[PDB]
Amino acid sequence: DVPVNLYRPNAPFIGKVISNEPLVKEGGIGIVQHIKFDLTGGNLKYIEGQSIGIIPPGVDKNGKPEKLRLYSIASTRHGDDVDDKTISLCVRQLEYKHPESGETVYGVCSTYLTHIEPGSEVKITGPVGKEMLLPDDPEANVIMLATGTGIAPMRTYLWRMFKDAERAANPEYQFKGFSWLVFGVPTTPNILYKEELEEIQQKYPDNFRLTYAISREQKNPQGGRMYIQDRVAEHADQLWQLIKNQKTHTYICGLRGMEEGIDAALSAAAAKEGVTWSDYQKDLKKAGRWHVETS
Ligand SMILES: Cc1cc2nc3c(=O)[nH]c(=O)nc-3n(C[C@H](O)[C@H](O)[C@H](O)COP(=O)(O)OP(=O)(O)OC[C@H]3O[C@@H](n4cnc5c(N)ncnc54)[C@H](O)[C@@H]3O)c2cc1C
Repeated sequence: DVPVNLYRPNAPFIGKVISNEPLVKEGGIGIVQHIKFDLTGGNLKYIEGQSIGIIPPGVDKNGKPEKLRLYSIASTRHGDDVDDKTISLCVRQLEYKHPESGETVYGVCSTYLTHIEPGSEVKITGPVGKEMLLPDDPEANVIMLATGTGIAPMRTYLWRMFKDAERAANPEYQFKGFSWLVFGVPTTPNILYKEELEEIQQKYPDNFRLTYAISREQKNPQGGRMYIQDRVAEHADQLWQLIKNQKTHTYICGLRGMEEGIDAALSAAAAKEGVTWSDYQKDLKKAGRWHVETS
């Protein structure tokens, strides 16, 4: 019943950009844009936790057409306007100074996307992925560990769980469990979707907990900059206690090099009860309750 590959690279769906808005506020590091595309005219359907491909125009340095780049869907299946007519992405402009000598490098697809104008036609493929799907059980617990744009799939979950319009549109899913997002970014201006995330926590204090790891504004107990692995270590016992529930699911996105720190913290917590985390975790993965998507 899960939609998959309704459109492929050889015959992509040609969508139209509706809006391209900045998510990084003044004083933040980098550029991250929220881009919404019109899906009318096609049959692209999708669910929370999936991704779509974007095929940028142009050729690479070898003269070959550019290939698709995958992006985690940032909107629920109904789209940001809950009209089942759009899809949104959370795109960071990739930019890095080339080693040994000044000159900055700009990622092809991400720069194309972050600077795209409303009305422009875009080649879209997908949806893709069955690794980050949300359980249908409204009483499940959901732990979300994310950094930067890794917030994308989490937004799809949280919006479906807590937006008034979503709850009205999803009679079959009235979330009543507990969800906890631990979000790591460099600055407060970099907290993507800050206002809406905090709105949700204020409205659902018993169903949603929000924890930040802001590196340029906070220090861990050792004096270093605060990162997501530090927050997990800080709340290791609480997280492990939740993970023990047969209905708890954990989602990780964007922790390229944080996963090891995460496991170290949970391992120490589980060890107190004579449990080897690495083994317990392997079983969670097999059971489909430990979801990971890092790149
Ligand atoms: C499943 C999945 C989901 C994703 N979701 C998102 C998302 O939601 N938001 C998002 O912004 N991106 C996401 N990405 C990443 C995205 O697919 C692209 O890889 C990213 O946007 C950069 O592509 P680009 O075309 O702009 O850069 P490209 O032109 O393809 O260049 C990228 C290349 O530059 C090089 N490079 C990058 N950084 C450095 C560095 N610091 N030092 C030296 N070389 C470097 C590497 O060789 C890398 O392959 C996701 C990826 C996957 C696989």
